[PDB]
Amino acid sequence: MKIKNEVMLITYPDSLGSNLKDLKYVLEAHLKEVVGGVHILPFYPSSGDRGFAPMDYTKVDEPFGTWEDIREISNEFYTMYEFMINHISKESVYFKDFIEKKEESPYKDLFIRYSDYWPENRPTERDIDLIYKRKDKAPFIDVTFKDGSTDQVWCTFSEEQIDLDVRTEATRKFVRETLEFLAQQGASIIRLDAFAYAIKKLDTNCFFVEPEIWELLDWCRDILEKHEIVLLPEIHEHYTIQEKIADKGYPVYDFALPMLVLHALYSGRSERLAHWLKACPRKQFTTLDTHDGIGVVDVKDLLTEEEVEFTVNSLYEKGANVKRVYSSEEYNNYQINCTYYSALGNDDQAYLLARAIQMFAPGIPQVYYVGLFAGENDIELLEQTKEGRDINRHYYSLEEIEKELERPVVQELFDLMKFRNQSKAFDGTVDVQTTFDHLLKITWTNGDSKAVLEANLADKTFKIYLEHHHH
Repeated sequence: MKIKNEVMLITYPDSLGSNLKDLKYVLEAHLKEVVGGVHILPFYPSSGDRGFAPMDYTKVDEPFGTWEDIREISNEFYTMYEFMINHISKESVYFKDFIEKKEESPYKDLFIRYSDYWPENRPTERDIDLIYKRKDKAPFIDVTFKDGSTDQVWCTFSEEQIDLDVRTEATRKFVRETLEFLAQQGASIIRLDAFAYAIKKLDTNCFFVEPEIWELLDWCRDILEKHEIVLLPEIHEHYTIQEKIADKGYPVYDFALPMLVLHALYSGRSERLAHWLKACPRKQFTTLDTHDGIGVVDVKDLLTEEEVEFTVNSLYEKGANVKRVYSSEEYNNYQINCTYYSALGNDDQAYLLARAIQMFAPGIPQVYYVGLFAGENDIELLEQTKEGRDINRHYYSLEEIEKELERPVVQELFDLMKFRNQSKAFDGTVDVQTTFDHLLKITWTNGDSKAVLEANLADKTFKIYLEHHHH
């Protein structure tokens, strides 16, 4: 199914019932009106980071179901699957073949060896300090080959995740074939996880390295264009990097909206949110919640330092069942572990207003499954796992879902989503206005049709208006 200008669900393969068969039942039985698309988070066999250390793209991890189950969901909903362009599991056949056969491995060129990458008398202390690091150490792990020789391989994230070398014909063949395989399982979008990390180059920070990153993105886009599949480069960065990707014609994520909407609702102010809604790229995937925590670095310069501090303290002070310790190292964590609904104090009025803003914001709205069901902080699972992120990764039963559908806030959110999916106005052009300091008007116009949101951020009341003029 081709991408449409309709809400996309974000879910785990096993978070809505048990597996992909349950996911398909929940979509067809409850969600046909309210989502046109589904982002299934990585469902390949993985050796860590719940899907983000994949071993093999050519199979569905057996507990979730099969590729056939994914294909049936693709027939009714436009689908987004993940490709990890930056790295693959140490538990992959590809890496295990490299450790065994070394120079005789057909997969040796998929990985970046320290001995091969650094010229003589390098790296210097400066070389290592220049690298944008996500941990305290240089981004390398030791390996021992079968033949007893030793080296280091580039490793950006966890020791489960070995970086691919996108400079080599071997990596290009792996990526090309995987993108072709994913194209053939019905994807309308491919999300490129951590794509900004994929370029390693001497005398650079190895982060969003120009011009090579444009070569890499265009090369992938070229492979998918022939199937009318969209490439979605995923980055959590300053909004100027989103603007630069959008300039090269790609869709981007709006990871700024979540904190801009929290700040607007806590402060009762429309100014910062109206600025972003006017200036943001028109081709984007908007978010309040994702599978991850609420991102604060993403809203840098779109709120002042004091506005960010006020918003983070409002979340902890007004949030429903949220503690500072849940986003500390005690729970394995700048991102805040909190459901969006619990971030607004489980306030139905403020939450619906947040979702109405999201529906009217430039882009395709993405609705994380926990937010779909106005999910509150899962303290039970958080304590069971000690994963801070789990506060916002509740596992719903089919029975639990049937009960969530009876909440007025959930029924009201479904009506909002159906309206955003059905109303021609959203396929037109958008006009943003503010009156005084607390009011926000968003008008979509498409020919004889106009859709309007009038929101008072101070009293959290709002009006939705649709008209068809026939003259």
